[PDB]
Amino acid sequence: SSNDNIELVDFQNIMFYGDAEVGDNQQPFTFILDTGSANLWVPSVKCTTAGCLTKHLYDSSKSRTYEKDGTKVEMNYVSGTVSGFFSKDLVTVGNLSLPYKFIEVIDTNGFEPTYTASTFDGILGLGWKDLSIGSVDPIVVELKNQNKIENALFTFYLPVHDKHTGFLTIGGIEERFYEGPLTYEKLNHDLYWQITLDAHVGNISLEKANCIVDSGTSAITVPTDFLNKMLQNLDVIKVPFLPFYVTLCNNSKLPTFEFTSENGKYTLEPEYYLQHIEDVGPGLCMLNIIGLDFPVPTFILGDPFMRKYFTVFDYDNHSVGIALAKKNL
Ligand SMILES: CCCN(CCC)C(=O)c1cc(C(=O)N[C@@H](Cc2ccccc2)[C@@H](O)CNC(C)(C)c2ccccn2)cc(N2C=CC=CC2)c1
Repeated sequence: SSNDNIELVDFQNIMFYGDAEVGDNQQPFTFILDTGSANLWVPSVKCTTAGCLTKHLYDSSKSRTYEKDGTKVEMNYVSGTVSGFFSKDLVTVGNLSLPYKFIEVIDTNGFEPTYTASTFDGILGLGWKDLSIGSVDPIVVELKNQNKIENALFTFYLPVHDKHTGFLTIGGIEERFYEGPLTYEKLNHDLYWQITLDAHVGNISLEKANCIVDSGTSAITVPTDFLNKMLQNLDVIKVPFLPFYVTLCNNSKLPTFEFTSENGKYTLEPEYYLQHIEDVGPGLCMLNIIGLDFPVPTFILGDPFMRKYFTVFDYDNHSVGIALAKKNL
């Protein structure tokens, strides 16, 4: 009970959400807790789109601590786009709270149909300041600045479907979340939570690769040439003209990711990047791996990675701690 804990609810083993409150009356909202962006936004009661009809809305008039901003802002994600205006109000996360600058959202049409199809209301950013729109100091950083917490760090312990729940911890590291050694890796930039690791998949090896730890992505992305090289010759089959590959679950040819550094070694087994589809045959599965090319060769470590590894995000020390997550409690 020493640190701040936000319980994470698993969504069908593919996603996970975390709740937080806005306004001095604690208006509840379901958030995607995202280490891949650095902005917080909620749908407003002034929302004019159909999606907002199925979500929890933010009423500025009901909040004594609401401060009008009104600055128009248009958030562009990879998945879609939401638009609205800036507003300042009391943001409550767990047992902590602070006056914060967020985005009241009026238009969610650019975020459809993903928005309506999903159960979350908004997105909460957990990245660095330079990643944020409107130059907003990260919420944990500001929490340390206001001496609400001792250390400006937050840890992710992801849930497992029909097993145990998850936790986002602010203020410190809890021993119960991991077993084995906790190995830190320095950030190569104060932007994303990105670290440098050597990637190894069977014969394929890409050294000094840029790895981004992204909780807002439910897949592992890899350079396209890397993926192409690593898929042959596994008995995997490509969905017709869809960018997804499928195979039998008992496929022994399936390799293991090995991200190695001078500090530590982290691996990802087939059981972590395989999703289950049809129960026909002996288990049909989909590879949760996406080919993605950036100017700098980049691996994106999404939900699959973090579901294996308890992760620590340290603003003060500018680094990412990785430990094997404790199997049960
Ligand atoms: C509708 C969500 C889809 N979904 C679940 C499917 C049911 C995902 O797992 C998912 C979420 C996102 C996403 O927008 N992530 C952003 C945050 C976010 C999350 C959900 C919805 C909307 C926004 C950002 O945090 C992305 N993070 C960065 C910027 C690092 C990024 C950039 C490019 C590609 C992947 N990730 C991106 C992806 N992609 C994966 C491979 C190639 C392109 C995009 C997948």
